[PDB]
Amino acid sequence: GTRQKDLRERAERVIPGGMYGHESTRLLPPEFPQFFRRALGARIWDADEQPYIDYMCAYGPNLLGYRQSEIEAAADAQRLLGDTMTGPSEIMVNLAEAFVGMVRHADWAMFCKNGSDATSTAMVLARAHTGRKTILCAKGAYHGASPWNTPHTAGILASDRVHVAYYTYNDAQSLSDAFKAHDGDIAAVFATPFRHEVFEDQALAQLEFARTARKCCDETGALLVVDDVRAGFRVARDCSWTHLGIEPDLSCWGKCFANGYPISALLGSNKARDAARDIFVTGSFWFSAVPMAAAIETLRIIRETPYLETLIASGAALRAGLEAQSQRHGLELKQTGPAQMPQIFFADDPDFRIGYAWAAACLKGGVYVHPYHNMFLSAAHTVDDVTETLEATDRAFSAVLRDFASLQPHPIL
Amino acid sequence: GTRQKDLRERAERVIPGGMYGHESTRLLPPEFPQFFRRALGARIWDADEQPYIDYMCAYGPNLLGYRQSEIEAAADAQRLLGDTMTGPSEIMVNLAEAFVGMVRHADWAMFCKNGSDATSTAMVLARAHTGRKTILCAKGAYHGASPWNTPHTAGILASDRVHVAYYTYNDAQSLSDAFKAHDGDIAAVFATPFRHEVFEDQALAQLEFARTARKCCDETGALLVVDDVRAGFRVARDCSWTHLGIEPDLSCWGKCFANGYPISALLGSNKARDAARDIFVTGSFWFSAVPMAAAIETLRIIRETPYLETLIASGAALRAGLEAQSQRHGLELKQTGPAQMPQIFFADDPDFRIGYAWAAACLKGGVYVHPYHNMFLSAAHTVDDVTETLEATDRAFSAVLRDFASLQPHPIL
Ligand SMILES: *Cc1c(COP(=O)(O)O)cnc(C)c1O
Ligand SMILES: [Mg+2]
Ligand SMILES: [Mg+2]
Repeated sequence: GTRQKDLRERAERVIPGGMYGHESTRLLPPEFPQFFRRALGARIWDADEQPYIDYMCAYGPNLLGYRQSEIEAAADAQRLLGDTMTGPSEIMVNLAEAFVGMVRHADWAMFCKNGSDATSTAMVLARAHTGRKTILCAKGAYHGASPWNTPHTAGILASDRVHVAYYTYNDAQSLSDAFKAHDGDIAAVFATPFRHEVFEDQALAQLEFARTARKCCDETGALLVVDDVRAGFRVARDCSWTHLGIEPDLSCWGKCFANGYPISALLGSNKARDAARDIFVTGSFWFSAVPMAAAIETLRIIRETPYLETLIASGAALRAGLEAQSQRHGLELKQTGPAQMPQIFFADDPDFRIGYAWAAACLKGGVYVHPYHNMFLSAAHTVDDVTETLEATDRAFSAVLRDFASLQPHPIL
Repeated sequence: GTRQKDLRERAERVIPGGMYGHESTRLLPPEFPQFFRRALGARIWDADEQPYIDYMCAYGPNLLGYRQSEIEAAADAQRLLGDTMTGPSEIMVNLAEAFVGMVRHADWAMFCKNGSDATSTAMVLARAHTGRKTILCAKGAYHGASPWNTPHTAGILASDRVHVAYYTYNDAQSLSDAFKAHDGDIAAVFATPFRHEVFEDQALAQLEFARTARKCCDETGALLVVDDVRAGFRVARDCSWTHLGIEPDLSCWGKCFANGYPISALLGSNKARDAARDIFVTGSFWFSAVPMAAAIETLRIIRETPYLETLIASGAALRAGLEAQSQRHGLELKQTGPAQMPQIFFADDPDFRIGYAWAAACLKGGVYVHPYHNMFLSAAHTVDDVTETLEATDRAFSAVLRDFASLQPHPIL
């Protein structure tokens, strides 16, 4: 990787550590490229023009395929009109109508940039609404990288999160107890719609857990907040708890509802409308029309096409394939969570040395898979993509067995 | 008009209060349109296709003109390659090199979405760097709408800002005293490069204030942070304190350095590089290429063209024109701050009833000016635009004189 190497030398001079945040390759095998040149459909190309079938989907945003022609057409049409203007475009009204119409629990929407903006807004809203302090979150749940919730706490004060308290995800007793430990002071419960965290097996939400969240919120006046930034529109065409029959008061959305254009949302029921008006949240870029035009067209496609069934079928095929290959090579997998947003670990691999080696070996076959973070399917992944993926993964299992003696854990990890 | 009324009716249903944040027309005279259709150069068109010469410049981002063709071509070129991908584009390196090369105090850059992202990152970085808690800000200075700094505190806890302390802007003794009041506990000083706040006259930064900030930071090891999100690239082609001979440790940038594309930055010296690596900040959209391509082209135009001299000359002409005009009509204006980012109030107008009537009367003449928030000039405003503007302001001054006895203050204000 001549170009990659040049880019990494230069990057370290002018970017702290060469790169930062969730897309940094600091904790990945060294074979993983940091910098890319182009993307299309379900593929990315690194700086040295090596293609990869992309199972990160840009860490969520690529729902329908990179440079999907209908969304790029809608964005083009709005770009001729205006983007970041002295006021929002009229199409802000159309977007809020569309999004509110699709989400059964919601009567209103607010638009922002980052998913962290929507979760932070939900936190402040809930405190305004209830006049209480305590925000309940699941231990280890990722809701953004603000001082109140960032998972690494360099430069974070105890005071930044003194009124955040924790429960065990999928543990109805734990959540009940959390309500009583801060009796009378719960502003909100935040829940992701399933367990989707790094270095950990995924798990679907348990019905009893979700019901208890809704019932405790009901009995106390606390707001139920579903954080759908990650799973939104890959579980359902509505809030990801729709199939449990549990409606939140607020839901947070982002990543993929404009297929890569930067826009996030807070959706809320009429119960929370007054508090939403009382709080002050804004940003320079929150009223920009082009991301809103992309979102309108993405949401239309979500409503009008079998995008969801398509990307689930691709996910299921990959999962079945990997199960068969794992048995054949005698290397047991743990494929957890929904097949369309899979976590694919090795059984009995506590320092991840097997998973790391397998993921790196998949790069050589032109497949990008991730050894510690959940993956994603797009509606642009084809049957041929899955077939070619499985040829790469087959070779990767062989390469891991061939080298098995010499496998090492990642130093930094 | 008719379209505007329909949109406001529809907006109220699906958006809390029908709109929110800085771009809400809540506190403006009712003639101000909320929703727009298009923008080009120095003009915006509301939903009823009425054009205005725009002196808000989208509340800062429109530095070079809406849909500036060279920036749009650079954005097009990148859009054919890739935008939001599994990793950043190689052009992130080019951007960082360019921005670092232009900013004398800076050795590295980090990119995010919101200006609030950059200011929050600088806060967390300073705490990590120093191991101290206290952040010093000027009373009433706007640094974003995060829980630690948001100007309206519905849903905000005392604990959200218990380690933020305040000084009086442009009062060196006040700042020096705030250092001593938290002796050995100052992580950072934040300062905007001039006073630019709503409902208040603007004021340029005093040299002795800026030197005291630098010297107290030098003596204590606190980081000096200049918040250049609003003023950046309308004062200078570097950090807005360049002409005072004062270099900060960190500077925050946003709004206009990609001419409307959503991107913000934190620029830092090597002193702060280790802390920058230690903290965890990220966002789904922070590594998107197309705003970075727009930023590279905007920065080139900033370096290679007389854009700054152009918008300063336009601002200077408008200011001299309005001074002469107001005097002829027997009304005194208070035109404060740089001519290129002016606050234009009336003398002896404590409840803004005069300023509000005047601003409203300007709208009728195809001029968008703001009675409580600073305005902005773009390099796309021409001498003829200013000439046409002064014809409309003439009729506005006459309308104010005519209706003078019947002026009433804004209800909600
Ligand atoms: C607008 C502004 C910010 C915040 O930027 P957003 O993009 O709105 O989050 C920060 N500092 C100053 C001086 C500003 O004017
Ligand atoms: Mg609804
Ligand atoms: Mg420099």
